[PDB]
Amino acid sequence: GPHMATGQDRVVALVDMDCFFVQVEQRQNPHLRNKPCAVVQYKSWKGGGIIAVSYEARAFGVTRSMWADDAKKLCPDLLLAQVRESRGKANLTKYREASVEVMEIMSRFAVIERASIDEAYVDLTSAVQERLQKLQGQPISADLLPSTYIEGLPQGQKEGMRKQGLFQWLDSLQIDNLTSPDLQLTVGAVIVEEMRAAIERETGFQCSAGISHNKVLAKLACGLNKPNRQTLVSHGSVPQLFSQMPIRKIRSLGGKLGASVIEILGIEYMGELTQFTESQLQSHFGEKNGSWLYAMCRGIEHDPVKPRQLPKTIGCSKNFPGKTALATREQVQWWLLQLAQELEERLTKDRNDNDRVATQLVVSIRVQGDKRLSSLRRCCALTRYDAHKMSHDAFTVIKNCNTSGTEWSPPLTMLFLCATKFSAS
DNA sequence: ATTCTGACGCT
Ligand SMILES: Nc1nc2c(ncn2[C@H]2C[C@H](O)[C@@H](COP(=O)(O)NP(=O)(O)OP(=O)(O)O)O2)c(=O)[nH]1
Ligand SMILES: [Mg+2]
Ligand SMILES: [Mg+2]
Repeated sequence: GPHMATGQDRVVALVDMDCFFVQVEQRQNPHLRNKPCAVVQYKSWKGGGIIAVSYEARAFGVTRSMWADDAKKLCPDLLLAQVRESRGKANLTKYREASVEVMEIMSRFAVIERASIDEAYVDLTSAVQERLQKLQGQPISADLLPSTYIEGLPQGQKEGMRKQGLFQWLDSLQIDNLTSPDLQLTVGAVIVEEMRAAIERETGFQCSAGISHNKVLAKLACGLNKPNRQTLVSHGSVPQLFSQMPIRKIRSLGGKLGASVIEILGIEYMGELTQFTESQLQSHFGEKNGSWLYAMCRGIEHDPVKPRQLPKTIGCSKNFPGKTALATREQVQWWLLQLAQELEERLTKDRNDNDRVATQLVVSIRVQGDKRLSSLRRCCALTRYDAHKMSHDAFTVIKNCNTSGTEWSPPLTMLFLCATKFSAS
């Protein structure tokens, strides 16, 4: 009753760019705009692996993790843009720099947690208060929410339903109560519209947004109405929302843990978790997960918006599947050098931009036939931004995996250098 | 033979 907290204290938004790499390519090459198009890596093996698909191409069934040669079978007019290759590997620089454009705009409005290359979380709690005070009891007009969906509304053409649902919501709002959580989400949603307009005016990129009370619901909400739309998931929309929402759709339940929840408990949808006591959930899934499941299926999550705009690591990786696996000493050195040279270029730029230095170098490898994704992971000290030292140090730290009696055995199916443990500079 | 990352938990 009066003492059960409900997790309505914060306003949090999740903003995610629509088909991000495709839009980066469509801004640069106007011929790709408004066409079925995808972004690939490499081109020789089945036309390249697709990692970004425009919404026009998706109408034909083109998805991520698909080979371009297969996508062409579904979509014969599909236009492909290729990630830049450097030193024999894919080079994601253009998208990381495009991401920085976006993150810097978002950060003018509020503190953001960079959650991926194309998405950040936003804590709007303070911005909403400041804004609620400025409005001075003034009602909120649908004109301020031109692209907002209210989840679960209307109740009782797509743009027609959106406006109906928005009118119903706005009509019910108690505008004189500066502490009502629904009012705060609505105001949060006004700011997100502003944030999304500034991103498009200043980058040309379009995006979607989720507006709710915590990071997990904002993320879920963000996908309900992509593309170029934002969605407000209110505390009261949760029971209906979760009653048919598959467990796997919730961030962090998409894998094994969500599968064990499904299998142990004999359930399918998020809302079914509410029938289990916290202790029961803790008993099956641990004290942390259990507490987090007991609260999450009621729409409650306390994970904070971390004030972190920059990555914590900087990493370079290349897979070597199949017969291309590295089998010689010279080969493993040349690719450590290729990896280290990109890492160095990235690091020197990070130091100059962000006033910091990485202090630890992590080397990860895979050998052929090793079931695991990493056959080994070892760290050494990262004392100089010198590619030749880093690659040499990576070799020193993995050379005892070779079993050869100049040859390399087992052949390596993955090299991976990561710079970590940043310190101010 | 999607590949290339990046966060964060567990022990
Ligand atoms: N190298 C690599 N890049 C990837 C991979 N997956 C995605 N990317 C790249 C390409 C993606 O643009 C971006 C991740 O953004 P998302 O939210 O996952 N997808 P998007 O923005 O395309 O579509 P929408 O958000 O509208 O659903 O990173 C991958 O496995 N590998
Ligand atoms: Mg995206
Ligand atoms: Mg994303």
